[PDB]
Amino acid sequence: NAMLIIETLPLLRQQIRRWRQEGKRIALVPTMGNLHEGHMTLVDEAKTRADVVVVTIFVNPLQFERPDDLAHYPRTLQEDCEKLTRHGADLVFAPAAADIYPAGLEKQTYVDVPALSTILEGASRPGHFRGVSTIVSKLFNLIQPDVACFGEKDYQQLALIRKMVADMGYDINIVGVPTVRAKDGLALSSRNGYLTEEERQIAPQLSKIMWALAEKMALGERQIDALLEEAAAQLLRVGFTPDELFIRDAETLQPLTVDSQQAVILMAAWLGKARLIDNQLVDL
Amino acid sequence: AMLIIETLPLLRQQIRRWRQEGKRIALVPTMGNLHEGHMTLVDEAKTRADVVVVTIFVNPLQFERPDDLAHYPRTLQEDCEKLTRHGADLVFAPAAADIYPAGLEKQTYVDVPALSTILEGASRPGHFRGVSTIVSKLFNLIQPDVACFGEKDYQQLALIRKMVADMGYDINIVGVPTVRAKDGLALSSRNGYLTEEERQIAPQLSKIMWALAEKMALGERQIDALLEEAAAQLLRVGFTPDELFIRDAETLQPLTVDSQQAVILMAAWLGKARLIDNQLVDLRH
Ligand SMILES: Nc1ncnc2c1ncn2[C@@H]1O[C@H](COP(=O)(O)O)[C@@H](O)[C@H]1O
Ligand SMILES: Nc1ncnc2c1ncn2[C@@H]1O[C@H](COP(=O)(O)O)[C@@H](O)[C@H]1O
Ligand SMILES: [Cl-]
Repeated sequence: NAMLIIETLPLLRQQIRRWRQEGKRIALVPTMGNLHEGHMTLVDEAKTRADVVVVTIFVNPLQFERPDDLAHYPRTLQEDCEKLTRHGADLVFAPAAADIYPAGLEKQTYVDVPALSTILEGASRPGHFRGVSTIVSKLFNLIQPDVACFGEKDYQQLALIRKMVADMGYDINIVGVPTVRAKDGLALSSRNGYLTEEERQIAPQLSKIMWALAEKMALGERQIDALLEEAAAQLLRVGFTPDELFIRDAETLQPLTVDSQQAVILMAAWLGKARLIDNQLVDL
Repeated sequence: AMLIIETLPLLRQQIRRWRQEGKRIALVPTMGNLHEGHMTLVDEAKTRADVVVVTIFVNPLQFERPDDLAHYPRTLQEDCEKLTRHGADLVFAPAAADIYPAGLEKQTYVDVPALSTILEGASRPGHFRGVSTIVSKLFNLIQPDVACFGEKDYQQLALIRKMVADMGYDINIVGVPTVRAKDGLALSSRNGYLTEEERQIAPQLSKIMWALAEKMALGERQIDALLEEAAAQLLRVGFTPDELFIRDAETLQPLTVDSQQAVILMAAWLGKARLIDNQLVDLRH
């Protein structure tokens, strides 16, 4: 059937109740719009795991550290929906912030996931991950999905939502979707557009440096701090200004431990206007 | 026959079956040691859905006093036998280690900042965060159509309504009037904390609250003087009053010219028990 596009909470609730009463398995893909092929893979994955796929498009002011970053987030609903219909989404939910947070941001009920919200990317962005856990919890309550897809691309977010779901008793399968890459190896990102032509040809070096490290760990290498000193310099060498790098436990994002079962390598490096980032999971 | 479930996976199996059967579900959250007040919630819930789930869980996250948690009464077998006669369909009685497997330090929480820090939340810092967290988790686990709560915990009820409105829960929140002993004392699991002697003094809280309400019915509106007198009377009979309030019944803010109903919110220690009570007062004349 034709994809539905719903902007209001009452119309949403009507449709969600209908699907729930019919016993349809619901998948949810949360987004903030401005969609590219990475996001389409999320929708393709969701479609294989449920009867109906709900895609949200909502630029979430509770997760913006600077209120002005909202004013400059691209709004491209028509083009987002062209892509989503072609990938078989059943419903696009695109609400106004006034309808989602009618009582304002400061006194809005929130969900906080301790420790995971305030380390790493959370350290520099007070309140960011509270905004993420809050909206996602709200979307879970509104749409009542059996399955929800998130990109491995924003790995801390994925880990954050997995913990919230485990702690808060949500019966929802959280699916982490592998990053979509150019034939280069470069991970697809909205922000790849602000690189120059010459910079776009250096960009692949982030993934390649990252994967050299993964293969050492597969062979047994464990001296973590030195692996990372290496990579900050391999990268300096070839034209990046590295942000700090990490190798952490895949579940908690804490430093690795004799008991860690899976690691994540977390890369972040500057090239002109864009901060590029990549990551890779290593089995232990 | 009433079911009893302890484990989260078994609970989810049963909630799925009921939904497959097209059942509407009501939820009544409790911390056990059930009394006639709890039974009235259950009876109300049974009028509102096909099946009623009653939860029994002494929630450590809502106890800001370690002495209170340690001594809170646990009477699970007695609780289940009363619920069987009031036709509860399922009692969910989980272990803390299952609800909070890694303990509380790193447990994801839900906070309702509109209501969690004022009034009873000021007197009990940390408490309401525990309430919203466990209630949110129960809502996610059970996905009820209806949930019933006691007017006894008046601010708790408004806090849960606010959480539901803000977080997109498709759950009808129903309030149930307070049930009292024959002598007027509001029933409560913490009444067991009273000595035999103190139990005979305890009804004075309601008496004093109702004396205040009668003065308001006669037109008195000097709120701080009314509350000072009630505190003096509580002291006189052997209570130690906590902070007392009189607020707009709908918003819980201070009364204004627009207010049509007030709520008197009482709290007072008697021996080891911190008793609370409340009363709505119709301001219209
Ligand atoms: N290249 C990619 N591959 C897979 N998922 C992605 C990719 N880029 C973004 N996502 C996911 O899309 C969602 C919204 O991300 P963003 O585009 O950064 O707002 C998140 O779940 C991301 O992790
Ligand atoms: N005396 C009472 N009358 C009506 N409801 C009550 C009474 N005492 C407790 N409740 C309600 O029973 C539920 C569980 O209370 P508690 O077990 O004290 O956590 C809450 O919704 C309370 O507000
Ligand atoms: Cl309590």
